Amino acid sequence: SEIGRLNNQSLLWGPYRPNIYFGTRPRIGKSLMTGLMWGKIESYTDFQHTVRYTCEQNEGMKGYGWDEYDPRRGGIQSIHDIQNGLDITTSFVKIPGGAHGGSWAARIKGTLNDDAPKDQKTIVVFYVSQEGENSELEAVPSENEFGYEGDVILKGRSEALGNYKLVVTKGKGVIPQSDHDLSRLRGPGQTVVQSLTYPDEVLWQAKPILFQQLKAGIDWLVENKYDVADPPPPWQVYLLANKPGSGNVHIVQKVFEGDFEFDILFSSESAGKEVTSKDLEREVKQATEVFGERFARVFDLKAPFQGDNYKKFGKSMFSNLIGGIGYFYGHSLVDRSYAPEYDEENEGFWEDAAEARARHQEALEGPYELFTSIPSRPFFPRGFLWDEGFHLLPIADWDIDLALEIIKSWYNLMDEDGWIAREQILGAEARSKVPKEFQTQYPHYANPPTLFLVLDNFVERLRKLDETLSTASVDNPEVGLEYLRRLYPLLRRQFDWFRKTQAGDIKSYDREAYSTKEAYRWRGRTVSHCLTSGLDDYPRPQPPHPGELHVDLMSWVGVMVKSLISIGSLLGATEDVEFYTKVLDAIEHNLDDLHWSEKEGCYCDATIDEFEEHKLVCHKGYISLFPFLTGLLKPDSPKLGKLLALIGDESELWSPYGLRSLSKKDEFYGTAENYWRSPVWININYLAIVQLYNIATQDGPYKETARDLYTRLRKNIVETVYRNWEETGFAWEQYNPETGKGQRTQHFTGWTSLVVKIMSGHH
Ligand SMILES: CS(=O)(=O)c1cc(NCc2cccc(CN3C[C@H](O)[C@@H](O)[C@H](O)[C@H]3CO)c2)cc(-c2cccnn2)c1
Repeated sequence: SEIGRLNNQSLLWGPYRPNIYFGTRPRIGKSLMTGLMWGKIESYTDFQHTVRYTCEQNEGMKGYGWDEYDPRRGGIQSIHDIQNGLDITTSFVKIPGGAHGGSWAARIKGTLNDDAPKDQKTIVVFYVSQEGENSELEAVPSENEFGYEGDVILKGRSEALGNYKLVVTKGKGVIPQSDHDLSRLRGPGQTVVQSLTYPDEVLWQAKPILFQQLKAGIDWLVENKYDVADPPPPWQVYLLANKPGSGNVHIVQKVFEGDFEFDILFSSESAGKEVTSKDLEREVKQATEVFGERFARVFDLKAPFQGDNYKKFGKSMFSNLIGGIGYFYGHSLVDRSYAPEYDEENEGFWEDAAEARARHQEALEGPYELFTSIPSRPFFPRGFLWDEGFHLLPIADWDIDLALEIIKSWYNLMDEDGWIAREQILGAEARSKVPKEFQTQYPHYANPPTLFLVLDNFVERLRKLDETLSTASVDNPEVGLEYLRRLYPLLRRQFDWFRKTQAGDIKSYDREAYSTKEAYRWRGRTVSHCLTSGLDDYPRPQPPHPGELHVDLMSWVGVMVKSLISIGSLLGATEDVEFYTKVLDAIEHNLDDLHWSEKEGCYCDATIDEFEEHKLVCHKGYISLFPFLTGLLKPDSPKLGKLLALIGDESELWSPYGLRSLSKKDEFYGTAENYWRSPVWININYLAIVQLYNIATQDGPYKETARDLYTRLRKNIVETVYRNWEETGFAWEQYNPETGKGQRTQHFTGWTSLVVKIMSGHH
């Protein structure tokens, strides 16, 4: 209980809004949130097009991301904006104290790049909102008549936060001054504040809210005879009239000419000592020192990646991944019809499922919360169930207690049946990024249970102030065991849920196998996809068929059952462990009986013929490797040897840049959207690397073969990701096996960051 409380206090605040360039919120659904906007203004109409707020990636943005980050301490983010001619640094640091999750500060620094006009005007906005019934927030009025010559002080209070103050400092930089007549009524140019109220549920809509106020300011000009015969300067037309007061929205606006900086200082009243800019600077220097030391210990990069260039690469890949952590809160859109068409029992089921979807029975439910890392700030800034299992592998190395906290957050979503939606779109803010047709979640749709892999690592570590907190759950075995005790029933529920909802059919068909129970089919396939498997367009049996069996899914059930054996054992769940043991024995056999192709020398998904007979459908690629990737095969298995042959075969899967998702020899190589039909994906490559390492470091007939393949694939993968990062500044979603180029989405950190752990080695 005590470690839980300390963890809660430690993690409460952060820049937990990775969907935007920079903002903060605590891990509380309805509370205080901040966000930064900026944009150059060169004309009367450009600012609407230049202003930055939500993360994107296009020609106008060179790059951005965290140079260092630890959610307990803070970090530094750098932003390279071509359109606005600005290199920005946002430094964020947390200062523990008091009873309400402590205090924090940020420094915003903007430096014009070499190309920008030296006298560029940049508008900067700090937007502050607070949601909640019995909470207050008020901007202390200025002494000056038109705005603020110095700091802006917000004083607020809530049940969650107690009393606090939020200061936006005067800052450094030239403030442009207008000699226009308007300055008699609006002042010559100064910091301004507007305090406003809207219904709580729309406060997230900062850009429209800001622009509504800018437009009202412009309508006032038109009405008051400021016109094109003698127009005020653009930056003055777009400077809000000062009107501070009480409200649930506060817009703090500054205009700078040239380079600029200012601070944001959040002081929790219960902590006593109010935060200063000198504290900010001290705490930032200290967090950097601590980050450096921890990285060198946790991610000790091995040959041939010991050099400084690979260290900087690793720090960037890691910091972007952990820096992607967000807190999300709100309702989710779910189809709770459980329409019988979703059972997918007939041939042509995808048409029936489409029919049921077309009834649009889905509705909002919750509210829910989630604390999670994300695949991608600009494109996918929300929780994805199987991606998180990969995200947490490096995060757990860094801070096991944080990883366990995220696992716990995810499992807190699980419904009475054992279902967790594979994509977590929580609240209107999260929905704004997602086309409506893709928001609805389906209680029959699974996703790989990769979060079990993180639990496996934790279990292994358990068997063998911010410093203390990060490892408390391993350093105190009783703490770790109690965590497992509480989570175990939900893990079991999910296991049971997979067997209930994703069962395949042995008995209806001419199908002979060691066990009549162990067989699995992903629900939710369409003619060209199986999105729930995670390998969206990997070739599957055609047509889809209720008699399909998917070897990757059976393999995942294998993973779960092994974790449940280890955790059950730890908890003395004697009866459960007997049941799991029988299940694992059955899967080990059924993998062979239902999915092994002797002819092809690999595993295959299966289907049922036009003649109602079992048929293997082999498409050599990631799926073919699954029992190996998931660690299910014995080290001396002859099947494992044939799988190693395939892995190392340059004419099949082995490219100079990593393992191809699909064989060059497959009929579907490079076809259609070509998403999982050739490109190199880091998450699956990582699993291969780990399993090769396992074989390489044990006595057996394939030790040497595995050692060679491990060494080479490690090097190929790291170097591909490194070269692209050096050249483009990005982690990419996947890599071209012909050219080695990064392709598909950028800022994929994201499981591409698994590269840091591959470099550290020593699995
Ligand atoms: C030209 S495209 O056909 O290459 C292509 C395909 C897709 N698919 C839809 C889709 C939705 C959510 C997330 C992901 C990413 N990813 C897919 C992985 O396959 C999963 O395993 C993994 O969990 C999941 C999470 O990281 C993809 C999307 C885009 C896109 C969509 C919206 C905005 N921008 N771009 C482009």
